[PDB]
Amino acid sequence: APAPFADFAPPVRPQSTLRRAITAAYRRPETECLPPLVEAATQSKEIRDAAASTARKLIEALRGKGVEGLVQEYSLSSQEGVALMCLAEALLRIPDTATRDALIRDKIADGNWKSHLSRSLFVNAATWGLVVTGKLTSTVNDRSLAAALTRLISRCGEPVIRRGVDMAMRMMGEQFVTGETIREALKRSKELEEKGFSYSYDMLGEAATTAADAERYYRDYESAIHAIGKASAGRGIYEGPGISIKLSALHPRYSRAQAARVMGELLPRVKALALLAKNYDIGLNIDAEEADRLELSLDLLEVLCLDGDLSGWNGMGFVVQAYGKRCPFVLDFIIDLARRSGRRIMVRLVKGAYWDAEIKRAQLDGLADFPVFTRKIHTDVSYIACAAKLLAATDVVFPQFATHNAQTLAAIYHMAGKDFHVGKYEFQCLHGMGEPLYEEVVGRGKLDRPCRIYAPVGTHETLLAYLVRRLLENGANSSFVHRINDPKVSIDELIADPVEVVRAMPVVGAKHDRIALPAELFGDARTNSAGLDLSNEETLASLTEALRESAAMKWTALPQLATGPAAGETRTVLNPGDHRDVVGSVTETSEEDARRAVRLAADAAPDWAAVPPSERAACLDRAAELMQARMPTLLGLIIREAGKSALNAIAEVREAIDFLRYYAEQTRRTLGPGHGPLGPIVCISPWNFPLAIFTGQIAAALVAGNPVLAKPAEETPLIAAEGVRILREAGIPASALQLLPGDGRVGAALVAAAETAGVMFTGSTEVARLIQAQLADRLSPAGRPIPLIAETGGQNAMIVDSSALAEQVVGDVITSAFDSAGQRCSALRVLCLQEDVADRILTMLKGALHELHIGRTDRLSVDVGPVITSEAKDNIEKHIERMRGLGRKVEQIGLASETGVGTFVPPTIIELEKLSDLQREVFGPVLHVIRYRRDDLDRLVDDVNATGYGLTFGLHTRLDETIAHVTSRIKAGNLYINRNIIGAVVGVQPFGGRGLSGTGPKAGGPLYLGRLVTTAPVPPQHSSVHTDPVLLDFAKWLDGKGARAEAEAARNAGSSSALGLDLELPGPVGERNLYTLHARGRILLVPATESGLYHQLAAALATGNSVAIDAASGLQASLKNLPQTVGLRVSWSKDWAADGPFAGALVEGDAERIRAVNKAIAALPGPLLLVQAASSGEIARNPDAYCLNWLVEEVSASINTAAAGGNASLMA
Amino acid sequence: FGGRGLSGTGPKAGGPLYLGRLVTTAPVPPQHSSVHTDPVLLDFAKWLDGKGARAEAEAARNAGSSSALGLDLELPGPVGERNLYTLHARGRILLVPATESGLYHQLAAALA
Amino acid sequence: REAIDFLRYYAEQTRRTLGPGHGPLGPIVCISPWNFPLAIFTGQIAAALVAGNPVL
Ligand SMILES: *[C]/[C]=[C]/N1=C2[C]=C([C])C([C])=[C]C2=N([C][C]([O])[C]([O])[C]([O])[C]OP([O])(=O)OP([O])(=O)O[C][C]2O[C](N3[C]=NC4=C3N=[C]N=C4[N])[C]([O])[C]2[O])C2=C1C(=O)[N]C(=O)[N]2
Ligand SMILES: NC(=O)c1ccc[n+]([C@@H]2O[C@H](COP(=O)([O-])OP(=O)(O)OC[C@H]3O[C@@H](n4cnc5c(N)ncnc54)[C@H](O)[C@@H]3O)[C@@H](O)[C@H]2O)c1
Ligand SMILES: [Mg+2]
Repeated sequence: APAPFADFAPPVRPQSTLRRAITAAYRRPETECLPPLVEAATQSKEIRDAAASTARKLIEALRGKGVEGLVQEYSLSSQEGVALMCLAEALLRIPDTATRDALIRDKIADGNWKSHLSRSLFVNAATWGLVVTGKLTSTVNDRSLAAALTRLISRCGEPVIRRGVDMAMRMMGEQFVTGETIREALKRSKELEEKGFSYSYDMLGEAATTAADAERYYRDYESAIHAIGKASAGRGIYEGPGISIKLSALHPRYSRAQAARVMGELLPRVKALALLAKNYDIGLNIDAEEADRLELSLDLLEVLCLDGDLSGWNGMGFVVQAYGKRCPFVLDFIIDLARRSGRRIMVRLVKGAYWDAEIKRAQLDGLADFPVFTRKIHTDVSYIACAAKLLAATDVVFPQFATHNAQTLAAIYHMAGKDFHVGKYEFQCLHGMGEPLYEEVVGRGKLDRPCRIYAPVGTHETLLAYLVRRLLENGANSSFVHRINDPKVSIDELIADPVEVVRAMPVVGAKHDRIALPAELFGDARTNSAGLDLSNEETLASLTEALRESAAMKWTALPQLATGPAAGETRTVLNPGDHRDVVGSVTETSEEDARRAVRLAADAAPDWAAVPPSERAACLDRAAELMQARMPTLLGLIIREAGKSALNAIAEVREAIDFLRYYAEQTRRTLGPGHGPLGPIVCISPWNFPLAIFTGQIAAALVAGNPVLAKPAEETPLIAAEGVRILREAGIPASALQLLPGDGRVGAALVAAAETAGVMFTGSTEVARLIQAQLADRLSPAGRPIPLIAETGGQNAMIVDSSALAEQVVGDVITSAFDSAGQRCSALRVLCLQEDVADRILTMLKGALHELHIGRTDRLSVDVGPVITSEAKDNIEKHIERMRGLGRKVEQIGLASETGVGTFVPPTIIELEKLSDLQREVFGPVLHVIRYRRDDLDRLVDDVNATGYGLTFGLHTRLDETIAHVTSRIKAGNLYINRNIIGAVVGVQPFGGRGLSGTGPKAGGPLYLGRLVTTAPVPPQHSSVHTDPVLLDFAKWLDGKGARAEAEAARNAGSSSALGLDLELPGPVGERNLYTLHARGRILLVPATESGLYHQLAAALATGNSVAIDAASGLQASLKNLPQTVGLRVSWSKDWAADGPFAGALVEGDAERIRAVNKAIAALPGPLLLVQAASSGEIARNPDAYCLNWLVEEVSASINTAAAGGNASLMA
Repeated sequence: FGGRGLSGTGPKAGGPLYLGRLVTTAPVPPQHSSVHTDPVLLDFAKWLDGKGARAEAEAARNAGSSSALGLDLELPGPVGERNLYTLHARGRILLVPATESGLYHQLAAALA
Repeated sequence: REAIDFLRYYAEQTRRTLGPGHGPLGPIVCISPWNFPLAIFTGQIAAALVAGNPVL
């Protein structure tokens, strides 16, 4: 039996002093990074003057010397230019030239281009938009482009099509790539090699998602090395061409979490390529990628440079990124490695290509700081400082200064001085971008310094995959290439010395003013929770010890009544991934003590309600600080008790911290003396988010002034008991928060107890239906229904069309379906693939499936942990075998023998024929796949809605028409565009669904606290200037019937309604997070009086709903001669169960009438209904008798606006 | 400029639909598109699909896409003013069909 | 000013749209009110003309 966390994340090798100094700088404050870089980058006034003159001379040459001319000749708008290039791209996909010209002449030019050209013409329009406009739009307005294409063809005919085709052919065959194949690229390299340039070839491709794709990239590199080495023909590593590789192309799990696989499987592949480069004596450069791959790549560089089989060859090269805070320390490590190995490492200094992505990633992960600078000028100073370090070590490394910035170039040219020989150092540039600049550098007639051109190689399909990066770079106002073209910027501004500009700043190295540190994402509202960097060796080493120590603690959970801990039946709590690992002990609550706890809560309710809301919120904030400080220990418990990986557990604790701080702030924004608490609230929580949802419900209830009976899931009582301990330490009195461990009997006994004033339930729909039935008997002392928040299961779909990027889709599907072994309510259950791309994506998906590591979760390398119990395993497996028995194709990962000691289900893909093949939620790692024809998209959305669930939903598309269509027709609470559908963030994606998925209001949203008090407050930002027009028609109808008071109340409801609220919530860069209020659907009205009916109808119509009115009320004659607009919204129901599903209900009557109706409503099939009831007298006295908060439906939508490959907003 | 009802047939003078009325085949005006698809059009297309009216369902989907209903633009003009231009439904269209297929095509155009 | 703007606007809209498949109707009769005696007069005529129609 392995000791817990004994092998959590051991580093590849012991960290040397030089390696440790790299790690120490990972997220160093920007003000601390800059001063040493300023000093190292300082040059004499003579040199600065000479560099400025050289820079000015280069820039004057640049300014003194395609698509734009085409746009001009045919008077094209921007959209027409983009549409034309998309058409040209499509026509070039026709291989035969004569066939293409015939299609152009006879079919395209003469009329309908649409009739002749499963994939939108405009799939790559974001790229062409960058080419035409210099601006990035993350999605494509495909209806605008279609109109523009029709317009331009009808106006200009075949000549403009011919010119667009020839332009696209030149750009895609000669400008974006040096050649389509390595042979073609080598042929086209001779011209500039004869002038003194050299080449490094980049076999374009995506990062590997599968073993097969990594093997394909390997054979592509190997074949390119042969062609390059044959062409090099003994010219050597400086004069002759070389190759550049990206490590992520060569292994599908290139990450620190999979370090052992990287060293075991990726390293030999790089070695084999390096051995071939050695035999031909060409350069082989390792390109630099995301910041969390930097230090991992150093372990590969170390082993390769120490491997005697590669000795005698100085061609191994390595990129370092000057925008990274570790860059000078990385260079110290590399220079020392070069000395130790005796290999003259070729070091390519770049500024860095992932800037926007690094900012977004650090914010999402809640880390202390960025791993890159945030002011562009800091990167420039870093680059020059690092060049000074490299130029002092040319005996042991070969510096390669990759830049298109003439000021950067000039500064280094003069820094390097007058002594030069080929092999001392070189410059580098990108094909088709740097030739103008370096034609003023290479050659005895210029500066007589060599330049190596980085040459992309690949077909048109491969090039379009990630061309947005370079184009977005050259279009950013900070980019030299953009500024060199901007007439509004002078040469003086372009030759400004960044070293002296930074030195003279009032605070040297201050963070960019307009970029939020992750902790400050929400500004003054609240402090963001902090995460942990699992790529940081210091963090991993510290976490290893804290996690081990957490496994040595004697975790217990006891019935913590107001009077003290109670005795009960005690049993062990076992690790679901290894039942030999005893995590702790739980004493469960007798039904007698559960009922006693409710009585003690009722007795203590006045004392807790009298704690002012601000001080209740202070308790929540103190609990958040405690959980943040205790996160490492909490991680260890969650990992072992609940089957979570370290990443899952960090997200779990962060979410609890965010709940505490969000509900505290929402309290400070809203709660006053008139928002009286309900009374004792029973909080019943699921096993699968055993700290986050547990904490969220309890915190909300407590901060609203209610004492809480906390009933955690029987599977996960320990982390629950620890959360209660933290809340009590933070100042929640024992009488206000009682913990009652146990199974559903304890939950049921709490729900049924006389003094229970409200219930907050998260769990299965079936259990919620049992609680709904138990509460249907019950009324408050005021004679009103006991409020129930019931947040339940999902049957969550993702729709993928042929414009989506397969690698992006597969990553988001793998994460959404199999993270936490599918044991998220948000998990992806049904993937819907457009038929034209289904086979390719499915093959990639199955390949990615088999790269997952399943096992006990106290190892960083484990991706997918166990299912929670043997019963859950049996239920999931029964479903899989039923599907297999029907002949459906089933793909499963093989499980390791070690899983036998726990309860594991392998990640599984099941190919279905129809969405109706699924019956109920299968809460496990089981992804179902269905295919659809594009014309059937609307019917597919119907099919998704038809399950009756409505929790999470994903859409992958680049096409605005498809976004608008799908998002307007889908009925789900949490929408996600071009991203995964999991990990909703508190106050950013307020979380919760509709139908069988929930009553609402959403947890982590602004309507939540208002449900836990007798009179709901007005939430922040909660209003709408829009008035429902059917409500307005009804108010006029009422005035025509003489019902003057009801017409006034109807108009007031129309104004009070927040239907149409449409907000963007603050969050991370690279994402737009939207929150909107919609109609719920059809509301069941059960009136008793005419005026009651009018008030009910006004409330329902003002919030956008239709209604079904109880025909047994006998009030038909009160609604004669309705306007057709109102009649369209009104039906009469004799059999309520036949006319559903409803989305809520309004009831009028005395207490016993309300009780009877509530029993009838609870018996309706399908979704739990949020019921509001009032007496006739209450309707007359209280305009808010029916609260409009609960008659609208919240919808959250999260759009990944970086999905096109970059962040347009941050480029400015 | 131009109105509806007793005030005009349209298209508006000084607007982008105007010239297209004065030729036998109207062009696609500048900026004339919409990403929104009428939901009743979508339901009509599915109904046509179920009946096997394949040409008509295709015509309906094409009308749904090329319709500029929902266009909502800000036009360039002076500072201190916002000048908006939007395309709404006309209202109720009189349909005078002769054949079943003609009626389906008329319905597609009107619903879209 | 309005007459000038009609002229230049329909000129530009023509440059943005009209090609060989956008055939003219033929003779167009332009009947105008007294109250905008140059602006609407010019606008209707200019549009019909630039669309390729002779005007009465
Ligand atoms: C595959 C890969 C590749 N590589 C390379 C190579 C070569 C030869 C070259 C030339 C390049 C490359 N890359 C890219 C780089 O990095 C960059 O990006 C470019 O180059 C640009 O730079 P330049 O020319 O220098 O320009 P400028 O303009 O001067 O600059 C720009 C830059 O900056 C920065 N930023 C911006 N913004 C900002 C910044 N920072 C801070 N803050 C702020 N706000 C950035 O960086 C930009 O970019 C590459 C490579 C590799 O390998 N890796 C990488 O990463 N990259
Ligand atoms: N909508 C959401 O936000 C959300 C979030 C997480 C999980 N869920 C759902 O939760 C389910 C998985 O969690 P689970 O397995 O712990 O759910 P569950 O329904 O099996 O149990 C949830 C809680 O109800 C209690 N319970 C069982 N019977 C009860 C009864 N008769 N009366 C009162 N309480 C009773 C349990 O002890 C537990 O504390 C999934 O269906 C998942 O989709 C929903
Ligand atoms: Mg259960």
